[PDB]
Amino acid sequence: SANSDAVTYAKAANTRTAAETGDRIEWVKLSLAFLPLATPVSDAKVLTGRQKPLTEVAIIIAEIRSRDGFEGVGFSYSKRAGGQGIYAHAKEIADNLLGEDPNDIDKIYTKLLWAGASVGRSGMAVQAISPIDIALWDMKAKRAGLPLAKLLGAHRDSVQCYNTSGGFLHTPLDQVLKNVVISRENGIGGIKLKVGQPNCAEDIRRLTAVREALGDEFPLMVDANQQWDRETAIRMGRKMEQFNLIWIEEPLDAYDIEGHAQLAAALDTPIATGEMLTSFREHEQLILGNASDFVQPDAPRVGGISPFLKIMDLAAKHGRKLAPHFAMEVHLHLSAAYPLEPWLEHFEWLNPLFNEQLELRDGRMWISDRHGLGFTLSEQARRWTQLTCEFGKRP
Amino acid sequence: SANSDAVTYAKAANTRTAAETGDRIEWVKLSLAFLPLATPVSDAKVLTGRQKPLTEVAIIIAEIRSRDGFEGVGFSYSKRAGGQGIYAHAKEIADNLLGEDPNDIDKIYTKLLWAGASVGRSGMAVQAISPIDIALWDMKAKRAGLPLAKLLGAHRDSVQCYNTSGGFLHTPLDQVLKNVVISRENGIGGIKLKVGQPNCAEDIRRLTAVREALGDEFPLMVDANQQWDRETAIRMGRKMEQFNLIWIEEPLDAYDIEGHAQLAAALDTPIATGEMLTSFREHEQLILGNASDFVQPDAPRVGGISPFLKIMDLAAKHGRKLAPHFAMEVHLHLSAAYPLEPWLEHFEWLNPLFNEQLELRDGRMWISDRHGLGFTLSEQARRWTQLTCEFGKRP
Repeated sequence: SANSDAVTYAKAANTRTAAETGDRIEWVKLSLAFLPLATPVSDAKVLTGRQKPLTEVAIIIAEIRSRDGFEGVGFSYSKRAGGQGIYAHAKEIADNLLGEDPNDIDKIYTKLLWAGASVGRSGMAVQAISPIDIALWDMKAKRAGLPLAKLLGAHRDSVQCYNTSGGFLHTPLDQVLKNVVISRENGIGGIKLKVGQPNCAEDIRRLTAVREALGDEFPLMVDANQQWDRETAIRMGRKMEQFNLIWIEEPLDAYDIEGHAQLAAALDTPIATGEMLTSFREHEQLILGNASDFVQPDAPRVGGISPFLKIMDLAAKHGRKLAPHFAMEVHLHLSAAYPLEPWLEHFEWLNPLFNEQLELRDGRMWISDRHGLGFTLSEQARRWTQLTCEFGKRP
Repeated sequence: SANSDAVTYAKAANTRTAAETGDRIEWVKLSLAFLPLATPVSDAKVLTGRQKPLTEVAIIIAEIRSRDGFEGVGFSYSKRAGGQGIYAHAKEIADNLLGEDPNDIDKIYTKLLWAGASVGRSGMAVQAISPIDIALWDMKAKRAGLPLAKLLGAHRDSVQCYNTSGGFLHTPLDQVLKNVVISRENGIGGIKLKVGQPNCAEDIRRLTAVREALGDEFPLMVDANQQWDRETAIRMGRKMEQFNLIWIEEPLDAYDIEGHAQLAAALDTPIATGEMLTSFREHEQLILGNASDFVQPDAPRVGGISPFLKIMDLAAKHGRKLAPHFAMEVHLHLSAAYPLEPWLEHFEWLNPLFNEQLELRDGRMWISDRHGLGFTLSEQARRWTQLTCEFGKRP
């Protein structure tokens, strides 16, 4: 019998608890590095005069080590102003990590938010937590002897990949076409072209050329980087319907929810947006407002893997496709865990920071057997480091 | 430089993929056992004539072993009719697990749903997946060398616990009071009394006697098991506001969303419900309808840990508290991972199925250092097994 007329309580033998035997964070190192871009980069934001060409990328790295011998690495970044502040805040809150069980990621994330309650739950402050949150996930996956995608649970072992770095607006059409050949010969699965410049006719000229060279079937997409007004957006949308694009990205201001939704409802061509958003809450508003067919979160920008998972789940509930922005080294794993077929964005920019390179084969990027994020920091990453700080003591 | 005027693609050194190196399921064992209750149990569902007293609990167990030596165990259950069907379906779909990478839990879940697409995505069929899903989570945690709560990430090392076993309607008042003493003496943190019998006067009587014995501060809660109509629910609710109860559980039919929502908005006392729901979708309708202050999902009943997690995330997003039903062996880990302070329900019924027992101290149940669920099947569980089947070959 499993019960009686009264109530009985069992006596435990193994009096040992999870609290007293869990691992502990003992050391943390933060770094602010700058990735130089020899060829200044310009998208529509530059051509409209909203910004200056991009000449470097700030990279904020977090390295964490536990008492029991585990280590995690993660990073966030900034294109243009923002890296100094991300590093500075991370440095001001990092010591809160010491003595914490590294497996209680959300508990730690919350503690970090309270430690910096004055500066919000979105924006730069969460981007300062991103490197740490990502490093903790990297550590847990390694602890389990699994690539991050497998710790989370994968739906696919490789992801469709398209290139963005060879289609910027500072690049002459003849060179853009040369890049398409190089990219395709290397097994790329799609091409994205930057548009949204004042001269609309030119963008059409460039787009028609690319589609012409690629052929009717090869996946092709465009990105306006918020540079069109509503009138121009719909107009260009109608005109582009003919190219059979996988999507039209950021046709309007990143916070113009009704404008995006209106555009997505009027065109059969999918609408994509989200890279500029900096929190789950911001993405939620776009999603509830039916802003786009493709949701494009950026783990470093939204606060790390933890909030990115919540964003993915919400998008999935709304039947939206996922096309994460930049940081393929991290997004490869997240997109592999997405229920619906996703897209991965390629830039060769961060390659020098790591000793390993991802495998691009037949249009898809494959998940290697390496653990966690599957990357180790290179000598160059250290050479490009401008500021660093440490807490605790190396075990 | 990290870029150039054209586009460049690196070359991967390592060529092994997560696909080719991942672990593989090679053996599965399902069991149908019956846990006897020498003392017939009856709540308001029996006193109103809806059901017959409970005399046993069906337990469907799943054991999975991987090629690389990992092992996982999980289970689901049925109180009254339902166990023969859960086991029968689990037996008819289990073979699909062979050759699958055990880490891709959602991927496997989806395959199991397609294998039984004819029988739905809610109800008995997902309860047949439950043992398997739970075993896979048990395995993944063990693979990381962590208790499940730690794999998920915990917000607490122990959970407030209340007893239900000693507050049933077939128990005379004096015996209920004796159980309160026994329970409180064993370190219980709360007491729940079953109410909802035809005689509303006898329920108030018992409730007043229990509050009197416990004192004004001890956590006290009640459960009507859906036996009141809206008229009675509000009247009893007004009358019970004086007892300062932690919550009023299942005052109405489990699917009466507006009815619950109406009671929750009208009363200051929290309203709780959800134990009878059998899927994320069902819980979602109640949550979107603002049905209760406390959400009470049951992992075995909703399809396992995977759907229970999505339910938790939704409830948390809506600012609700969590109080899982039954199966403390599994819910201890899930509630530990909940962001808001939850409650754990205690029954001794399942104690004999496992070799290990949980530690109850100072009103809370503690998470042990044991990995995964932290339980191993006892010899008694084998003695109580009536049916069993196996697939594959033990590694």
